[PDB]
Amino acid sequence: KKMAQPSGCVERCVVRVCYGSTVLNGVWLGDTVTCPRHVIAPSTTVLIDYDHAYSTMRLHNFSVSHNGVFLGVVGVTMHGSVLRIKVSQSNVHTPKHVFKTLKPGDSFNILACYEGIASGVFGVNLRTNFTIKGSFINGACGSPGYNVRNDGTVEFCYLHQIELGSGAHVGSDFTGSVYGNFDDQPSLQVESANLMLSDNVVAFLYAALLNGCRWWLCSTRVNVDGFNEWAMANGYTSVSSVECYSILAAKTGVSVEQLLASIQHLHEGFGGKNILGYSSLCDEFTLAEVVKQMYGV
Amino acid sequence: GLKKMAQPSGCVERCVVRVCYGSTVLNGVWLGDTVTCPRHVIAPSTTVLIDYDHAYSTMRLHNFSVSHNGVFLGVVGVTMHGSVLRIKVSQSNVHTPKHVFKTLKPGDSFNILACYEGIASGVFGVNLRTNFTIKGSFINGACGSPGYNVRNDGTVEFCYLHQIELGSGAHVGSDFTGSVYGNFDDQPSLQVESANLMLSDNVVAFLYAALLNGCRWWLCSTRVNVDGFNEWAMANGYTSVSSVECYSILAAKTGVSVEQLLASIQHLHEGFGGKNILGYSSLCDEFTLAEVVKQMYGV
Ligand SMILES: COc1cccc2[nH]c(C(=O)N[C@@H](CC(C)C)C(=O)N[C@@H](C[C@@H]3CCNC3=O)C(=O)COP(=O)(O)O)cc12
Ligand SMILES: COc1cccc2[nH]c(C(=O)N[C@@H](CC(C)C)C(=O)N[C@@H](C[C@@H]3CCNC3=O)C(=O)COP(=O)(O)O)cc12
Repeated sequence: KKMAQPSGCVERCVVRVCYGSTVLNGVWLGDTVTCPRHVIAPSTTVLIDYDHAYSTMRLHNFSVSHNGVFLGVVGVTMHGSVLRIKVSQSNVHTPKHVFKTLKPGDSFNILACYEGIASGVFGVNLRTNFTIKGSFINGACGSPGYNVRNDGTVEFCYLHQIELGSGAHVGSDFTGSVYGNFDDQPSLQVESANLMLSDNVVAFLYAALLNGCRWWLCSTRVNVDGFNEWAMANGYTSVSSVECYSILAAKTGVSVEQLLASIQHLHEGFGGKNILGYSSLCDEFTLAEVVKQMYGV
Repeated sequence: GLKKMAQPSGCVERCVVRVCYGSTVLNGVWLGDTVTCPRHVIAPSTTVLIDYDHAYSTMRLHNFSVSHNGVFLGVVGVTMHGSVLRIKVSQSNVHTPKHVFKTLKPGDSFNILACYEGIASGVFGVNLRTNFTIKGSFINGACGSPGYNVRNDGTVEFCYLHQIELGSGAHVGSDFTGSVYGNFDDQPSLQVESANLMLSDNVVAFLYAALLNGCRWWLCSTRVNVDGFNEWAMANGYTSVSSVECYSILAAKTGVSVEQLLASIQHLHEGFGGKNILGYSSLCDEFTLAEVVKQMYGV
């Protein structure tokens, strides 16, 4: 089961940012509100010149609010695709936090927001083309993505920015870099084709083994350099490392190399059969996710 | 694009507590000066059918331990109501949200806050199936994890407390009155659920989603009426369709009637024959109408 980590710590950090007639979400940490620079753009169909929109900017055009309650804007700086809006009071519900840049294969959580209010929470994976499969409509921009580490530290890593012509979603980190360097402009960009995250598929077959599902298991083995060479030719990523699968291979007796071979055979399809109710290989769950949901670690 | 989501969990996170009796531990929900929790926590360690009326009579308050975020609460009294206990504590939860208690019906969607030792670790949306079970993810210690919904007015509906995992892996809970959904027992025995029925109302919503995303290779021009479909749905593992007109918002945007979609379900019954609908290779009943219209239009 795909899960999101709980969002209360992040809910208190989501504000409403208004510039003229355009509204989106921002993230209030200390006395800074970070939001997509789309909010200062003019209503036009052309490509936006953001340097010019920044220069002709009026601080009194801003309206930043938390649950119907208005914060005073002190200043605004521009960093890549985001704005840093300094305000006259710090957020007293600021959680202990860091900023981290996601890597393809990472999982995290979206808190989907509209006019500064959370409406929904779900776990996503950052894909190898640096997009996610989320759900957003108009207004969602600035919805944050986060992870909660074991110590309680929240990692802020995503601010929603665009939905591509394909439907895949794209945002930036809090430095202002867009993931995959997509343009926060109204132009059709076509993302490159998604690879299966071989690490997640391996986690899922181990999950299959712990659930007593073994009809698919190959007796034979293929090693890492062999698998990765085959991966580059078949819409799959390289496998990370065998040692980091230790806790799942200990509990199962089945080495990673055995599942790599099983991925080559089952690549051709199942033949009407299931594997945990799925009819194709599952890209969806990482190893950490598999491990926390069967063992609580 | 349909993504199974949970409603925000923050207001529920402040009501979760650790409830301990002797050495046994589970979770509960603290509202006002009451903590509700499964009565299993006062069971004795004995592999036979628990005598809950006797274990209640031998119960001793000082054996209870109830804490929020490590901060312990004093128990003042305990009463048993079906399969849950109501524990009175000597201070009120200041973060008690406006709330009611609702019993779910088959087909209802709601949200689980998966909890262990009084700390939330995960949140997800679920649908109550026709066999009064849910497909969730829980390990030992999760008992008492709450199920909830948030109404448009901001009222949290508390509706579920996790009790048991059946041999098949499906999950059963109780509501806050103490009733177990499906009249399952909260005993370490072997009970077997009935076969699950595909939720026809959600398959209709799902097929509407597919049309609004431009996936319509499956679409039937044939119409079958509600009566005809309900009769067919019996013999093939689907529920009846409740109504038609609640989809009118979608019928208008696609030009397709509900009767075409029910003919399409009979036509799509076996499988898709290689093709897919929104990447799904068989019919999908995860999303309700309300989910589809909200995620796609914000209503
Ligand atoms: C020719 O043009 C295109 C061609 C092909 C693909 C394209 N894609 C985009 C795009 O995505 N454009 C951003 C605006 C840019 C300037 C950042 C946007 O629309 N973001 C939404 C979130 C979206 C709303 C629907 N689902 C979401 O995820 C906001 O939330 C904020 O914009 P608004 O709130 O509507 O003002 C334009 C475009
Ligand atoms: C032994 O005969 C059986 C035969 C076949 C299937 C069976 N299933 C159950 C059952 O489910 N038993 C309840 C206890 C009582 C109410 C009977 C239980 O195990 N609940 C777990 C959650 C469960 C645990 C794993 N996944 C979950 O969802 C907690 O909530 C924490 O319980 P503990 O921490 O271990 O005290 C007994 C049984």
